[PDB]
Amino acid sequence: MLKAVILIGGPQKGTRFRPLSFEVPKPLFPVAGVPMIQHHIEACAQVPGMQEILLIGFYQPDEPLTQFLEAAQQEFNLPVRYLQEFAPLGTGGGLYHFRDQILAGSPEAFFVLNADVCSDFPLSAMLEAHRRQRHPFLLLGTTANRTQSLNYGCIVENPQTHEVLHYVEKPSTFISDIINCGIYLFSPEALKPLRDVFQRNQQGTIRLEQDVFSALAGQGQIYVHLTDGIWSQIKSAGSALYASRLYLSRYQDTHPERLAKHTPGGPWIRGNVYIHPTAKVAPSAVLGPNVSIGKGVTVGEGVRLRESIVLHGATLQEHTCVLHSIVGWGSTVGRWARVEGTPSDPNPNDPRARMDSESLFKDGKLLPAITILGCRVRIPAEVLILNSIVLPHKELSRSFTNQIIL
Amino acid sequence: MLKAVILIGGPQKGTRFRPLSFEVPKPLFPVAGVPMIQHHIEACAQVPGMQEILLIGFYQPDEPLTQFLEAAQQEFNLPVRYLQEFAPLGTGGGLYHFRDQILAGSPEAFFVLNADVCSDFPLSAMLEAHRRQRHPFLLLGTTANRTQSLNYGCIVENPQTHEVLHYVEKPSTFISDIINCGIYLFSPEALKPLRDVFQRNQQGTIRLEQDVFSALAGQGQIYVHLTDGIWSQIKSAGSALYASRLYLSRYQDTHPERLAKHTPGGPWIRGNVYIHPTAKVAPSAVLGPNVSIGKGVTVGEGVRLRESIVLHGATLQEHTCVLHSIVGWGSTVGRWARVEGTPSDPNPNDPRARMDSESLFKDGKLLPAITILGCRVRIPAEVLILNSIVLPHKELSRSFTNQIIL
Amino acid sequence: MLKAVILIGGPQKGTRFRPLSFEVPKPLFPVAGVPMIQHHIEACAQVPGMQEILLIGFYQPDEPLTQFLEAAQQEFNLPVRYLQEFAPLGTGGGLYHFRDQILAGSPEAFFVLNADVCSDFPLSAMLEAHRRQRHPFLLLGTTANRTQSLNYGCIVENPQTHEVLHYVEKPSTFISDIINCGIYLFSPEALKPLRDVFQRNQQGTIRLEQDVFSALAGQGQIYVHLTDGIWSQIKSAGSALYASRLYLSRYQDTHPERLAKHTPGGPWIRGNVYIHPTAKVAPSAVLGPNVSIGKGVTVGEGVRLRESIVLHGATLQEHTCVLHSIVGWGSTVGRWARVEGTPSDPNPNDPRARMDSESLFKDGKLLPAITILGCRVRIPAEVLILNSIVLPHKELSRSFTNQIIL
Amino acid sequence: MLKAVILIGGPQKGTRFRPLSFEVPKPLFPVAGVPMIQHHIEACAQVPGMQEILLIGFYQPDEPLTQFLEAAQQEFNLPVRYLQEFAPLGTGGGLYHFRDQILAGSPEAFFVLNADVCSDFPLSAMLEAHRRQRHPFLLLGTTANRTQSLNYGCIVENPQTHEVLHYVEKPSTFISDIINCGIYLFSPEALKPLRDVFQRNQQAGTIRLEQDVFSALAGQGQIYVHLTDGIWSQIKSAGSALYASRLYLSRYQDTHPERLAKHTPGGPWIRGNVYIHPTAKVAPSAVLGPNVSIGKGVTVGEGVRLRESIVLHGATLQEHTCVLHSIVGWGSTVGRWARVEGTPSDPNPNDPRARMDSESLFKDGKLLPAITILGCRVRIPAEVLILNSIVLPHKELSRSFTNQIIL
Ligand SMILES: Nc1nc2c(ncn2[C@@H]2O[C@H](COP(=O)(O)OP(=O)(O)O[C@H]3O[C@H](CO)[C@@H](O)[C@H](O)[C@@H]3O)[C@@H](O)[C@H]2O)c(=O)[nH]1
Ligand SMILES: Nc1nc2c(ncn2[C@@H]2O[C@H](COP(=O)(O)OP(=O)(O)O[C@H]3O[C@H](CO)[C@@H](O)[C@H](O)[C@@H]3O)[C@@H](O)[C@H]2O)c(=O)[nH]1
Ligand SMILES: Nc1nc2c(ncn2[C@@H]2O[C@H](COP(=O)(O)OP(=O)(O)O[C@H]3O[C@H](CO)[C@@H](O)[C@H](O)[C@@H]3O)[C@@H](O)[C@H]2O)c(=O)[nH]1
Ligand SMILES: Nc1nc2c(ncn2[C@@H]2O[C@H](COP(=O)(O)OP(=O)(O)O[C@H]3O[C@H](CO)[C@@H](O)[C@H](O)[C@@H]3O)[C@@H](O)[C@H]2O)c(=O)[nH]1
Repeated sequence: MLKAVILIGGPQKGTRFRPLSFEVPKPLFPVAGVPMIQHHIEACAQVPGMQEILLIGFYQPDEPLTQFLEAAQQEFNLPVRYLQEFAPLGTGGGLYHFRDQILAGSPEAFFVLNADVCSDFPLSAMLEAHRRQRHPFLLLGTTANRTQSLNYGCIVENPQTHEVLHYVEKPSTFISDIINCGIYLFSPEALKPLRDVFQRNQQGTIRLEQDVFSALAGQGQIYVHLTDGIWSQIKSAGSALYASRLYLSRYQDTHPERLAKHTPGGPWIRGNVYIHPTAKVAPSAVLGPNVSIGKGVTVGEGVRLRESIVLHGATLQEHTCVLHSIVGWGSTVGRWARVEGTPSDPNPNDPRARMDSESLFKDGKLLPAITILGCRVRIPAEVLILNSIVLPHKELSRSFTNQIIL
Repeated sequence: MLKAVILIGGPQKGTRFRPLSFEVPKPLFPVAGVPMIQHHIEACAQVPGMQEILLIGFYQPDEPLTQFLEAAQQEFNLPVRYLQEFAPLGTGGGLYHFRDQILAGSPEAFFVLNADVCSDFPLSAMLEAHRRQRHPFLLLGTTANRTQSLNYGCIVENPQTHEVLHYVEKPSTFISDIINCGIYLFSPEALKPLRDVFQRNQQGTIRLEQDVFSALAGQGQIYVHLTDGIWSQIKSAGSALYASRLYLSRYQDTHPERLAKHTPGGPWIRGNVYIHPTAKVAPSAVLGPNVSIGKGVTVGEGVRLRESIVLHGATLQEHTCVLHSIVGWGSTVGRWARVEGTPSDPNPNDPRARMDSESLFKDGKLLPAITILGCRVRIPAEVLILNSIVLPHKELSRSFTNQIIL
Repeated sequence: MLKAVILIGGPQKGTRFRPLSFEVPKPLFPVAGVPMIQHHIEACAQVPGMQEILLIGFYQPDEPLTQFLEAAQQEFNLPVRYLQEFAPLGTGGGLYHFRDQILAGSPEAFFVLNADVCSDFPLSAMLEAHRRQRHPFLLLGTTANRTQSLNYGCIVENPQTHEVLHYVEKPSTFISDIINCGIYLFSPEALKPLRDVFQRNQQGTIRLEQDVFSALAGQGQIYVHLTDGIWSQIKSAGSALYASRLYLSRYQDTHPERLAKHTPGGPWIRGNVYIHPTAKVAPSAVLGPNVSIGKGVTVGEGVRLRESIVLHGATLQEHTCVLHSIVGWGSTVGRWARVEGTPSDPNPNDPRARMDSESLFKDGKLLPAITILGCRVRIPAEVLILNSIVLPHKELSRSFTNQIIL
Repeated sequence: MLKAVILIGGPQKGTRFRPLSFEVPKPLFPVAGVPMIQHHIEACAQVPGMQEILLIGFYQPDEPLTQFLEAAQQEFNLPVRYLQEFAPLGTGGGLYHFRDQILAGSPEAFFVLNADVCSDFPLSAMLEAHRRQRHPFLLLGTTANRTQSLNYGCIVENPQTHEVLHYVEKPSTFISDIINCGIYLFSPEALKPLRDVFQRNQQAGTIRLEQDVFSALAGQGQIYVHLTDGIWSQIKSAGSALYASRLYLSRYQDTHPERLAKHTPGGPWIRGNVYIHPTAKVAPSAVLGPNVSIGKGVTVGEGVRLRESIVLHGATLQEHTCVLHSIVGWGSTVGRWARVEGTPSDPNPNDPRARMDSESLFKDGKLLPAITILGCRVRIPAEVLILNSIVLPHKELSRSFTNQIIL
């Protein structure tokens, strides 16, 4: 018997992902058609013997969250429950504070998953290593580029014994090539170190990486497990496009019916394209690679979309070109209007990619990134939105280039 | 009998050059301690025979606005009402649509005041000139620079009879130096030409400057009353701060009990400083020139505040320096933290410089201006915020420079 | 060219519709599957030459209302605008205040409807009756029971010239059999008497029935039109069920595809039943007469529904019996539960029908009426709810009988 | 060092026997001028060595609750924290789930309080009688009527050793003459039996305190009683809220003699015990009867009679109104010559120990006459009578209603 704990953030952790997030929490953002935590829930429900799934966060319950829970319970034939912390307790304080709800039923091991990561989720292979070793902490890790590894948690391991010799969290200088994926496997004895940290804080927030993983490393408690599958973290609004591309390329092996076929009677389609069944697409339109269409989306007659997410309720009139952009809920694009962005993804393996910054401006000028359109944005006809971020419920009158429209 | 009509805007029409407040309406933004239209309401209540005050604008009636109306009605002992347009009808369209509510009671004349101007309001002088000549339109006029005049509406007049011979609205070329100040006096005959404009629109929305003033100019219907006192327009954040400086310097002649005295036992005050009675300022704090403190603000030990505006409920901890910045309500600044902005101001060599306002991006580069902190923004300890706009409900963790922090 | 003005109420008028008015506004409550003003809009759009439909009411434009406007414009190919009053101006004060928007384009005539009536809407026949006489006010009137006529406004008419000699609004004692149907037809200078009332109020709210109709009665200005078609008014929660019965019986003449077919595969159907296409009904279920089913409704095995409205999102489990009840949005009825009401139709021809007081209690006992279940009300298994009103977001544990659950 | 735990409820678990507060949460409803739990917090401030106050309950945190928390924190010089359960965990499950936050700082004993009781709060006397024997559970208990004790939880006590031998929760038959107050004193080891109950459930983690812990440990030397004679009623419905406001206003003359309004011949006429907020503007022709509370910003007109009422903040009574036995919600307006009346059931006058029972809305399928509730922003027109009636919020009336619930 195993269960899974998905750490979703609160409303403050979603402020980095703020322009898109006003309408819905960051874990309920539709990445490649389905919500972000739904990939985690589905990959946990595909594991044999999963009894329950608990979501630990400090979001207040509203209709999006509980509607998602009521949908996912009947979809995956599993109880999906939401435990709410009273305060922001850190990454590990929420795991320790709900220890009775986690250990209820006495599970043999429980997974712990960050909500922001888009990954392969090879939970079965981690389970087959964990049944071989039966050790308190198992960490999914992956190799990253030497300049990109400084932003993630670095793990120095011994290659023969698969054990964390050392752990440094977001180091200033180079430590190791392997990074922490943010997916862990916990034994039931793994709540015994966390408890000690709680006692040390009184003589009630526990950060899992900086307190548990750093001190426990090298003493035989923490073991690594390396995957070579796809991994990325969704920390910003423009990283959701790259994670959606990763999921749409992953979709061939898992869900071949989700990607749209070419359909020579219907709209021309190149690359991997997800189209929702409710979405009305004109047959004159062509959809380039890595494109997701939401439910109830009307796409006009002659429209080009490439590397773009069109959220649900949005409306694209005819003759428009949308490259590298996220069109929010109910947003309207007038005819002959181009909405462009420049490609930029975390891409830890790659050296060219600009690494994580909360800044967004280099020296008083906006960095080239993914164009975001918030909720209910009315773009007029024959107008260009290039490299630009538009706040919700804003109608534009002329063409904006490289600006944030407040 | 006279009433006065204040043209408060709508939410879309504000389109702030720097957003002084993301969550409160622009006409309720506290300039020099009291809300922006409370200056208009008070200067209108000083005029003899003022029966009523109307506010025309298409804001939806949120409880802050109605609560302000509750306060102002019993403060000035005048009925203050809010008439909401059904749609954005333009500057003069809302006057014509609500002609039955303004004309009821048969006023002798009625004022029309823009909500965004910060002025002397010499309404009695305009009333004396209007009682002398009884002409239908009276316009306040001010003298401006040759470069700065292209932003306002220029007025060419006959200098002897003080009648407008030509009017032009934001011209591309230089026309005249006198600018319209957004303060007018309307005789009851003056709703008759507006009606004429409405019929030409059928062959809804009437722009008062472009359709009434710029068409009837020279035909003996529009007269300009020149004036001398302080005038600025509250378009952006920096112009709001400069208007607050103008009102704090004006307070010496009218409300000497509003400015904080020197008070050697309490906190140090240089220059003109408004401190609310409910705000508790530590006696080691020193508040520089042109500083407004709101209700419930707890300015800590050792704080320096220069050229700032602190909204209600913000807390500043020990040893913090706040220069040229607007602090949103409920915001927390940690100890040794510095919030700085750049005062664009007005030229010191120009004879009549009117302090222009620029919309956030010079030529595709973000320009340095007043630092805006949103509502409930937590600035952490020992950190620097420089030339930044911080969106609400965001807790920072590192120093930011020349950035819009989403 | 004709126009049509529908006086939807405000939030003050929907209070007599409280259980169902907490979630949606009153004019958007679905009567016989479609919203209450959709019947008005479709019967006005079937009239040839109709240009525009205006809705006058002091509701705030919430996203349900604006979403209905956007949907109705593209459904009926007719522009539907919503003109919002600044204050509650009565039945005719809003018609006078928006006179320029109503008379825009010089329409030949414009209908005036009340949003709460449920009727045949024979606007074509009223137009043909209008075009011969060409009089300012054309009133629709029907025959009613002498007991029931004291609740509606009464019209004493001349049989020879079809003219209102006498009008009494809500009479104490009996005056005439004919009652006002709440549908009017207005000629262009019929707004000229209305203006006179405004001037008489200056020594501006205009009640249309008491100030205009009762004053102009007998002066040759008001004319009657007599109808035999179906008519009811929806003033209360239980009146919407009777109006749904009348509209489902009217559907056979106009929209025979909306009624559900008997269906060998489908649930046994007697009488008039509307089922939405998205709704899912088990084959063992049986839906009796006058039953409307909303979208997304899951009806379990062996359910019996008779004279009930099941709004959208509601789930009824197995073997449940529901009679004379209104099931709220997302309200859940557990298995074997019986939700029963007693029929209290308004029915102005019927002599023993109730007076439609808003009292709901006779002498401390709740009168038998329709069983309203609020929005998101969960009913447990094997629990009877008889003649009750359940407020929204409630969860019950035991059987209630003749009670308001607060 | 002590701390105190106040078990405020949640929205659903109340099931208010008369729906007094349609949008203000039940702990924050003002009883005798200040909020209902503030009387707890004030009393918990007077105990020496009191560190913290924890409010455990499953209301979502929003503006009225957190505004009250900030105001009470800066007023009483105490840290007041709100701990929120994820689900309704019941009376003892709240104390078990948040046990790390309760035991932090190692308190020597902690008080547990029901939030709906209006009481004397004799916390220091309980503390002395606890320190003499040092036992895990100490229960405040009072004497009650023989037929009225079936609503409360009854306690069978040994008179010599002051120990419970049998606790029954809301019994049908008669059990004992002593009832549980809802004020408890817990040892640090008092969380040790609670854990046992949690383990017994594993062979939503919800522990009812009174039915599991107290009815299991009874007669084993764990639970002891403390008998008091001071004032006690439980604020379950609206009528008991008026009676609790009366008890607190009569008790105010010892603790807070400055809160009751004086007779003040220059100001309004006052008989009985009246609380008047400083912001409230009352004309001098108004005469305010006994047991009347006035919230902040209330403008009471000329000639207004107010008897046995509670007027929440921002209400407006125009001239010549008469308001008896009713609760006027916040922001609501009553026009001139309008009479708003109710009927107070009270306690039996003959019975020697009679407490107010909070009857439900319906006696026998019919509405029983009780206190008149006006919701918030209710506009009562001029010259109209509301009698024994409940008006839902944001309603405008035009005629006189009697014995009705107006939706
Ligand atoms: N319950 C709870 N959950 C939280 C909290 N704070 C964050 N979470 C969730 O915890 C996960 C990570 O939290 P972060 O603090 O934002 O860490 P990070 O900057 O994203 O980096 C972590 O994950 C990376 C991979 O995504 C790792 O590479 C890195 O080492 C570290 O583990 C996210 O799902 C976040 O929503 C909290 O206070 N309480
Ligand atoms: N009711 C209503 N009011 C409006 C609307 N649009 C603007 N207002 C209000 O009308 C005032 C001026 O509107 P603008 O159209 O933005 O004028 P401007 O660019 O600011 O310049 C005007 O004022 C200057 C001084 O402030 C003048 O110098 C200039 O001539 C012009 O009149 C502002 O307070 C604005 O809030 C509207 O559609 N409806
Ligand atoms: N815009 C606006 N609409 C209003 C207002 N007040 C009422 N309405 C709308 O006006 C219509 C009737 O208003 P009532 O005042 O409640 O009249 P009534 O009790 O329904 O009786 C009227 O209608 C009956 C049939 O519906 C008639 O039988 C009767 O004669 C009378 O005309 C309803 O659609 C209501 O929503 C208002 O202040 N503003
Ligand atoms: N944290 C939390 N608190 C709760 C919960 N449910 C109720 N409370 C609070 O616990 C207190 C009592 O809970 P009840 O279950 O309603 O008990 P009761 O019917 O009022 O009777 C109790 O109190 C009486 C006197 O107040 C006692 O006579 C009786 O013995 C019993 O203890 C009230 O403050 C209630 O708000 C809950 O699920 N979680």
